[PDB]
Amino acid sequence: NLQTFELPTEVTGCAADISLGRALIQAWQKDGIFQIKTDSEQDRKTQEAMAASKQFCKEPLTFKSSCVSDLTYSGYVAPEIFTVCKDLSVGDQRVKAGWPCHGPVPWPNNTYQKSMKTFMEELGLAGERLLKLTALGFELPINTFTDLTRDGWHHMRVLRFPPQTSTLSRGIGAHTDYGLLVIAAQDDVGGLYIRPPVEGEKRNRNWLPGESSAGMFEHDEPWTFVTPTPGVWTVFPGDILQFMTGGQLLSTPHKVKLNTRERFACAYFHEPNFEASAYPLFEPSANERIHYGEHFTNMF
Ligand code: NI
Repeated sequence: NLQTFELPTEVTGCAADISLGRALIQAWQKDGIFQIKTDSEQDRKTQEAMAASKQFCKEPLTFKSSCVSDLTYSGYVAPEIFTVCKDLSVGDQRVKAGWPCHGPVPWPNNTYQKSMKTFMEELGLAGERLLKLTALGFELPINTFTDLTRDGWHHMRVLRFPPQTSTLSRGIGAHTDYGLLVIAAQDDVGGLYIRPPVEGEKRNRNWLPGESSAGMFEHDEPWTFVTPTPGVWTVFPGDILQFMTGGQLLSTPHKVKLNTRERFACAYFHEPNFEASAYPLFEPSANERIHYGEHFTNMF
């Protein structure tokens, strides 16, 4: 199986947290992913969001397509995805000033708004502790990553996957997410596969042109099946972790396969500020940076 840890309530940076930080990096560098055990109030929010996600998907398509905005990438698309970005009314200057991807979220209904908003503030805390723990394992100052994520561009991909309807069973091709770290959630259906770090396997750097990671290693072994187990969130690093860590963490490649049954899932992104420039940690004299504002607009 894959390891299962329980984060503290607050990461103060003590001997126990730093040990957990080492336990995290190790699990990432061996298995490419691990699980964090949710409590009762974390599993309640996770299921209530999946609940609001399940009712929305069975609504008529003619309604779902209305949940779109020409100001944000938020809203519905046809798997059928509902992305939730930072919710900024047209009263917010960033939306007025015409900042790209800034604007309100076309929620289907307010009970979908509340259930998804409360889920996503909890994932933001688990991500902040994970970002504090990662720095402690690399012997970095505990606030190294969390300094970038103040009012960070956290967003989500509320996912539903159809059952296998043709003789093709592809739901999503091999890819690596483009953020700092991803926090996935999932029901009992199952269908998520990830690729661990393979020794000596060249990994393209997806934040650079001409070095895309998409579709790569898709048909080549191995691909760890991420089992549906009760009350856990799986955590794996994104492209911006790999860039900052200088490859000492690999952006976990993942792909989805369609099951016999309907599959609902989640995909939270704990990201830097939209005005934040990620930097390589172990090469200070290197002038390469990723500005998440243009990065997010580009990958979408
Ligand atoms: Ni992904």
